[PDB]
Amino acid sequence: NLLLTLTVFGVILGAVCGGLLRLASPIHPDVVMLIAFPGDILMRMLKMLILPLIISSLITGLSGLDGRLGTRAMVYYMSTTIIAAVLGVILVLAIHPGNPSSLDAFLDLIRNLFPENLVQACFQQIQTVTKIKKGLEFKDGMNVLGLIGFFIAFGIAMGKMGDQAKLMVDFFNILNEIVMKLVIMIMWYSPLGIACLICGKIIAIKDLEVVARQLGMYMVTVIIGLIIHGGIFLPLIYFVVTRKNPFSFFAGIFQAWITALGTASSAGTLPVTFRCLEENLGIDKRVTRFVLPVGATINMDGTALYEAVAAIFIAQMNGVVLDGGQIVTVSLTATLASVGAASIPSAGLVTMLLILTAVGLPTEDISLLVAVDWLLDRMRTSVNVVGDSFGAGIVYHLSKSE
Amino acid sequence: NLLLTLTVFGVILGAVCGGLLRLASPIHPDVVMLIAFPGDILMRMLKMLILPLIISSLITGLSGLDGRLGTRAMVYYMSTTIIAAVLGVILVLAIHPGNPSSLDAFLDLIRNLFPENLVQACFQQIQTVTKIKKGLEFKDGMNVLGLIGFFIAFGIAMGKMGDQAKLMVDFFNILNEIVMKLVIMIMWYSPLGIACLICGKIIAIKDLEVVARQLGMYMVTVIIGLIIHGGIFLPLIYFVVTRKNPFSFFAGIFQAWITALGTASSAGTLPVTFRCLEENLGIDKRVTRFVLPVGATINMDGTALYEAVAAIFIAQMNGVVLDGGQIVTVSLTATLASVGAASIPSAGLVTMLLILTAVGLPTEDISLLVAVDWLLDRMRTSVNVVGDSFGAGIVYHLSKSE
Amino acid sequence: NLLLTLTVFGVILGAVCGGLLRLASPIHPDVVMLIAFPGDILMRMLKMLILPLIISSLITGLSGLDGRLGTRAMVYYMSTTIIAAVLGVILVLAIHPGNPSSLDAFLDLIRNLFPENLVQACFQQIQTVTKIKKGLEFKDGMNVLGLIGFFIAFGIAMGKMGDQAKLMVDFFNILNEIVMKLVIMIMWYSPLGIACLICGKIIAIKDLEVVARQLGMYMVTVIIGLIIHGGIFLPLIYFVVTRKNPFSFFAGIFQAWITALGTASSAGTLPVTFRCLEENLGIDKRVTRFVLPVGATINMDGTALYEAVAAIFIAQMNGVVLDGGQIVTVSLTATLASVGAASIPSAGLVTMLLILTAVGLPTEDISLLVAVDWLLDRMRTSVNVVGDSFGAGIVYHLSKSE
Ligand SMILES: COCC(CCO[C@H]1CC[C@@]2(C)C(=CC[C@H]3[C@@H]4C[C@@H]5O[C@]6(CC[C@@H](C)CO6)[C@@H](C)[C@@H]5[C@@]4(C)CC[C@@H]32)C1)COC
Ligand SMILES: COCC(CCO[C@H]1CC[C@@]2(C)C(=CC[C@H]3[C@@H]4C[C@@H]5O[C@]6(CC[C@@H](C)CO6)[C@@H](C)[C@@H]5[C@@]4(C)CC[C@@H]32)C1)COC
Ligand SMILES: COCC(CCO[C@H]1CC[C@@]2(C)C(=CC[C@H]3[C@@H]4C[C@@H]5O[C@]6(CC[C@@H](C)CO6)[C@@H](C)[C@@H]5[C@@]4(C)CC[C@@H]32)C1)COC
Ligand SMILES: CC(C)CCC[C@@H](C)[C@H]1CC[C@H]2[C@@H]3CC=C4C[C@@H](O)CC[C@]4(C)[C@H]3CC[C@]12C
Ligand SMILES: CC(C)CCC[C@@H](C)[C@H]1CC[C@H]2[C@@H]3CC=C4C[C@@H](O)CC[C@]4(C)[C@H]3CC[C@]12C
Ligand SMILES: CC(C)CCC[C@@H](C)[C@H]1CC[C@H]2[C@@H]3CC=C4C[C@@H](O)CC[C@]4(C)[C@H]3CC[C@]12C
Repeated sequence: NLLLTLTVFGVILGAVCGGLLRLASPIHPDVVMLIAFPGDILMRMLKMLILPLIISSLITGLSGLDGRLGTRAMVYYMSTTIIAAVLGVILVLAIHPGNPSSLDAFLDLIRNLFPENLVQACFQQIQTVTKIKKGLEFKDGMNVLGLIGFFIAFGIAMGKMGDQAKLMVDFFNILNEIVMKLVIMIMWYSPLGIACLICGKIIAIKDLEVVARQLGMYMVTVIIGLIIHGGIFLPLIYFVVTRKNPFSFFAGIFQAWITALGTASSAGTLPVTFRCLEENLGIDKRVTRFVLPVGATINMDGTALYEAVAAIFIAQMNGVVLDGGQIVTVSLTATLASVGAASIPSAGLVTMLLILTAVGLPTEDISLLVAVDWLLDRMRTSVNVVGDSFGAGIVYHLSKSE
Repeated sequence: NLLLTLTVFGVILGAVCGGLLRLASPIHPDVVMLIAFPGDILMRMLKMLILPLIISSLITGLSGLDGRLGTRAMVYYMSTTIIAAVLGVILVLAIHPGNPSSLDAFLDLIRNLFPENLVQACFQQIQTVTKIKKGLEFKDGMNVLGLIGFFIAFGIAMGKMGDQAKLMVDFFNILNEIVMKLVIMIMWYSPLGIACLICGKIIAIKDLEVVARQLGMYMVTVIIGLIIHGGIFLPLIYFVVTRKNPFSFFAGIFQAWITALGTASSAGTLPVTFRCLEENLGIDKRVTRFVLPVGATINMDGTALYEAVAAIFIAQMNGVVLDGGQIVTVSLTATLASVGAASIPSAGLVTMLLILTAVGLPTEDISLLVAVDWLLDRMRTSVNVVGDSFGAGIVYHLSKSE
Repeated sequence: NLLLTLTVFGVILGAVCGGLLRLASPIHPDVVMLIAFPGDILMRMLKMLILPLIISSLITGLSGLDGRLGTRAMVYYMSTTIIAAVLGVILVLAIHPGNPSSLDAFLDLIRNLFPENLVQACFQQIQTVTKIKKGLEFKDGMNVLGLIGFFIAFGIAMGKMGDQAKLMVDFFNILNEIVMKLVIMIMWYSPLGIACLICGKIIAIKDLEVVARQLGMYMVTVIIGLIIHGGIFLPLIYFVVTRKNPFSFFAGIFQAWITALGTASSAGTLPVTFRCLEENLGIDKRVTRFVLPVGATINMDGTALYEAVAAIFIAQMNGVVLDGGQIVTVSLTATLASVGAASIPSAGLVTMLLILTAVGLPTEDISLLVAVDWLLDRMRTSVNVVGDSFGAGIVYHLSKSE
């Protein structure tokens, strides 16, 4: 992919330039600002497509693209993704890769899920404050959960309406097309932006060793989680429901997992994994003809885990402890973000700002995660492919009523 | 109505549970919070449909559903409703059921009617402040009058456009359908919410007697106003315009008023009141074929009076004196709220938050009003039916040009 | 034009009433407030159509109404308008008609061009603050550049889509029609509003001589700029590109410039200037059949210059020095405002609030500018007509590939 290769070239460049300036001399604060600036603009542009993207995606999907076995597949996907995101959260909290009022927080979480006002939720959200007299107060920051929730309601309502809602459906389809064009164009400007951010981040970092160590630890944490979710959770769930050998199930797909790593894209891995389940496992083409394609765009357990660990890592590196609700916000958004990062084209950096915007984090340290995304990409892709295959086996096993 | 009966069952339950907990022991503040919480969410959900509801209703109505006699009917309706709402206001201020800078307030009222910005008006509104240097400042709280006003302008503008605006009209029709589905679904969750609110309200109340006394006084105040508007104002206006016996006019409709109480629904009272004016009064089927049906969804004088007295009662119980503008805001919103509470299905609790949101009141004490709405419902229904009948007589009398 | 004559009659009236009250006695502050009040409402109404107008105009234009020679015409127009607006800015700063952190300001300018959030930008915008620790902070005031920019992106994206975006295009066309009806209706209420504002402004002014002197100086400044742009810049550019006699080019059009002054409307001047270039200069009817009509609604160099000098004059009279970014905001909005004041019907007062809202100025002193707009209108009209003629010559000269 020209842009993936372009983004990595930009990273290297950005990195080399930052290193050169640092070893050359201590850069003036105003000049570091001007150095990282074209990265600020990359974020500002992407972050300004989040809201329209959330609204069009939710309403275009839940209406436009809505049997029993289909229900089974969706249940497996959502369940596995929530599992993956929760694993991510536990590991990033335990491992703590990033190195720097209980009921009330969850109470606010639940309030922010029903924003008193749609508009205001687009930029701010409710918080509890202690005065020992508690109050609600606004705090800046878009209510991602507030809006996602209400638009889910709205989309499910329209969807039920039927051809009566045709017009509004078509309008929102057009909107989604326009916003996706803009995301594509911005991600084309991304390589420069990422280069500038990395060059700036290096010039600011006080001890390369510490930051290098933290980022490496984050990568291992993402790695560990991909292994546990795919190597243990997926296979165990297979057995618990199928009572069959997960290794026997996995033995056949070896070619499929290989294509997964090889193509680094479920889309390109898709025809091989058709073959591997139809021929080797002998899964009914029906189940194979639905679970595989649907999963290729929504079942992204590896993506969700990466997105949760990354969000708490950025939190941690910024000396910010997330409250119980903020952690639930990460888990909820991480799952949605992965079903998006999978559907929306070149939306890898959009979704990560969505999760960070949702927890109210800096959103600048997103640059470090990019510097290493290219290594973690292979694994996370393969994890997503594996899950879809297990799902097809599970759906087929749970579909013997026939 | 399963839901009306459900809501009353919920009230009783809520009440019994609150009473039990109170007589059992003093509940911890955090636990009372968790008790009333599912009521907080009922409000948060309803209040989040106000804005879309205001926009779709105004634009779908003033465009989609827009002779001389028709003009006459609308004039009578709007006039009588404003009269009913003003009577409500005077009585609630005089009686004062709830028991706890002149020009500037009306000046702000007039400003808030033309919000400098549509978006900002969706969550905040202009106020005057004294520094002896006066200034305008924002104060949180959706500009209900700001938005209603501008959308009235917008809808009247589209309406005139004609079939040219077809598309935009159809789009907003679909929106209105979706938002009404959501209001219906939430009001289904209402019974639990109302029960929780009442249980909490009882646990907090310090002296049951005082609150019981206040709520009873509010009910009598609503009652008195229904009597004065229907028993005096309506009949007097009939004579002043018709110069005929209002008792002679009322004598025939007795059956109609009975059905009104019996069906507790103008809709179910509708065929009887057709009969009562066509047969007994001998009103021309033409006038009867328009005034009755149009009124059955817009002429709600009893509803407007209830909605104004309730709004100032909630104000009063909360030790808040309304300024001259806030009182005008209640009168204006109360009239619109009654034409809505009449059109929008199961919108009894939505409209009351609209009036409270408009005056910027607590919006939680709405629970007490629900506890007694079921008693006042009968009377207010009959008052609305009576007004429509008088209107048909007045329109027919004012339509002898023919 | 009944309304132009009405607006001037209102000015005279307003002025006479203000003068009478002032010579009669010192008016009470509350009564001056009530005097100017119906002007406040004129602004509040107009300013509340800016946002919808910006959105519908940008999306209806850049999509609905989008060869080489056509590209040439647009380049000439945009270039000449930016030149005109910059001349305006320099002159108003130099002459200083109105009589009362470098990089950071431009950095904010560039940020406000990519608002992190669409909604929030509709009412507020980013600023740098010094604590010696710099921060970004919100400051009230709609991000005109933020929204214009993003909608330009959105419209260009839809435009490319093609007939696929038909629906959304038609929807926004309808919206634009509705908003334009409202602007027309408000400008009908303008005469009273302007009269009230002028009556109030006179009653407040402490020294008529000083204010009279300042306004006269502003008029000369607008005059000087119209002369320099039309008398020097336009003709020079003609020669630089054509290497032909600008006087020989101008000699023929004399009749065209006359109609310009005579009709005080490029629209009415349009058939004469067709004649003057086709017959006298002998410009190919093709170029004449495009450059003239397109320019008659977008090439408004005289309008842009007026709008920049006016914006900085209102700034200056209000003892407000504009930062480097605010000046660029004026130049950018002034150009857009002139292409609008030209397209949108009776949008002379809307566009001036847009420029003032963009720089965050009082927006009330707009009354003085109206008091003298009628004199400056003749000249600015003729300047716009002249530019279109020069453009036709330049486009024809640059189009001899043929
Ligand atoms: C036979 O197969 C049938 C199948 C049916 C598909 O149904 C759709 C239902 C909604 C769903 C799951 C779909 C696609 C995009 C999904 C969205 C991506 C967006 O991303 C987010 C997060 C990140 C933001 C940047 C944007 O918004 C979410 C809120 C948004 C999202 C998760 C909302 C839900 C959407 C699929 C067809 O599948 C193609
Ligand atoms: C022959 O008969 C012809 C007749 C013509 C009807 O014309 C329509 C004109 C607008 C009007 C009066 C109508 C219905 C809903 C009315 C709305 C209910 C909403 O409620 C509110 C307040 C409460 C909020 C929760 C929502 O918004 C208002 C702002 C909204 C409202 C009052 C705006 C005005 C609307 C009727 C047909 O009648 C069916
Ligand atoms: C053969 O001829 C072809 C030609 C093609 C025309 O293409 C269109 C492209 C967009 C353009 C330049 C056009 C008309 C209105 C223009 C708008 C007026 C508005 O005014 C503003 C400022 C003032 C505000 C009050 C409203 O918004 C701008 C943001 C808005 C504006 C400048 C955005 C750009 C628009 C012409 C046809 O021409 C008729
Ligand atoms: C100010 C910017 C444009 C300077 C250049 C920065 C680099 C990193 C970026 C920014 C915009 C990018 C281009 C924008 C879009 C395209 C079209 C696509 O089909 C191939 C890649 C190509 C041609 C990109 C190559 C790299 C690019 C030039
Ligand atoms: C958490 C909630 C759901 C617990 C139950 C609370 C009670 C008061 C409410 C909430 C939702 C309600 C249900 C939602 C919708 C319907 C469908 C309708 O056609 C009949 C009533 C029925 C079946 C309602 C009965 C009462 C109900 C169960
Ligand atoms: C409160 C207002 C209405 C008082 C009058 C103020 C004056 C200055 C204004 C306000 C509204 C204006 C009218 C509104 C619209 C029209 C219709 C148009 O085809 C001719 C002019 C005419 C008839 C205007 C004449 C002047 C007018 C009466």
